[PDB]
Formats: sequence, structure tokens, C-alpha cells
Amino acid sequence: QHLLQLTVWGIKQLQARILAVERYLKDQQL
Amino acid sequence: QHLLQLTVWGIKQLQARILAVERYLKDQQL
Amino acid sequence: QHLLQLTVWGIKQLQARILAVERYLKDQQL
Repeated sequence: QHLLQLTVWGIKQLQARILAVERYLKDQQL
Repeated sequence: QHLLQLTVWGIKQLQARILAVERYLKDQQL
Repeated sequence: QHLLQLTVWGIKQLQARILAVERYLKDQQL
């Protein structure tokens, strides 16, 4: 129903996925 | 014209780019 | 105040973070 709210949530989900990738690179020492 | 529609599409495009990175890490065995 | 404007900016910020990851993979030769 509230698509703008949904995009805010979607952006947060994608932020968490990018953060997990950044952290993975750090943790695996690339 | 419909900027909220455009942000939905943009989020989908970024999702595909993050997915490609996740898959690359897996495929290259990091 | 203008949440749709804010999501456009947020998407741009996430795009820059994904781009930095893509470039990192290239530069580190994975």
C-alpha cells in the first residue's frame, strides 16, 4: 500500500547486504 | 515523471549488482 | 521532509558503495 515506505525498507535491506560484502572482504583479508 | 516508480526500478538494479558480487565471491571461492 | 528525494539520494549512496566493491575486486585481482 505505501510504496515509499516499502522503498525505504528495501534500501535498508540492500544496505545490510552491501555491508555484509564489505565485511566479508575485510574478514577474508582480500 | 513517476519518481517513486523510478526508485523501485533503481533498487532492483542495485539488487542485481549486489547479487552479482555475492555470486562472484562464491564462484571465485573467496 | 521530502522522503522520495531522500530515497533517491540513498540509492545514489548505495550505488557508490557497490561500485567501490566492484572496483576493489578488480584492483585486488580476484
